[PDB]
Amino acid sequence: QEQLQQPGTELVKPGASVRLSCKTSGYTFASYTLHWVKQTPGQGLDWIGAIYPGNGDTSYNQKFKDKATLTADKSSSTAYMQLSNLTSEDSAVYYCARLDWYFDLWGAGTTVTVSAAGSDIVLTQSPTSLAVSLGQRATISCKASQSVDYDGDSYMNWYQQKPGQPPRLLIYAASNLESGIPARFSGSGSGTDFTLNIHPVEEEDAATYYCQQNNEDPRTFGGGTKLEIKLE
Ligand SMILES: [Cl-]
Ligand SMILES: [Cl-]
Ligand SMILES: [Cl-]
Ligand SMILES: [Cl-]
Ligand SMILES: [Cl-]
Ligand SMILES: [Cl-]
Ligand code: NA
Ligand code: NA
Repeated sequence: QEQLQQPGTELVKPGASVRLSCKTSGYTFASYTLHWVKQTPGQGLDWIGAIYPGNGDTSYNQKFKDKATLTADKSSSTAYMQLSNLTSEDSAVYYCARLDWYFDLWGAGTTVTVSAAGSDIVLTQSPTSLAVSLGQRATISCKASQSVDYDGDSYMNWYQQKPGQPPRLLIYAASNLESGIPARFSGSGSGTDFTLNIHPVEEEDAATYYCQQNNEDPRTFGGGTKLEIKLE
């Protein structure tokens, strides 16, 4: 099967550099763009940049242009991201992924822990945490600072990350369930306003949910909503 394999942890000093690896298998490495994404508790997910492995071409979010360097090694089907001049603000989890919905694939992420004891579109999620009883409804809003529609399609997806598991696509283009996603999930919305609904909620639905837009560069994500089960 198709896999993106990333090391679990890197424990690193301020001021050093670290190289993160993403070993791919199961498909032709050279033919699909790979993207790197930073996750933190307060800021949700941040798109770092992308590489086309076939030729090594790269694109970077302006905010990461000095911090990250993406490379690819066709001989080992492995992509790498170097993070330079590490600071405490680099502590985070970093994922490699195929982000276009039709090819959705995520690595499990590398935690980078920097340790020393001593006009982008903004997406706002509401609420940012909620507890819902088994059998009841969860409803989560995502609102964009500008329209994410083109030609009557909404270039917005929802992602789910269950505890201990990689993120995965949940709904694409506002209202379409990804293959294998249960019927109790539904998405609505257009323009700047989108809503995820889950009913009836089951235990397996405890997760962090993120919206994402890909109408304009850079791709951006909401800060995440953590759904837990309200024990009765
Ligand atoms: Cl290849
Ligand atoms: Cl660039
Ligand atoms: Cl809120
Ligand atoms: Cl439109
Ligand atoms: Cl269901
Ligand atoms: Cl948010
Ligand atoms: Na390969
Ligand atoms: Na609100």
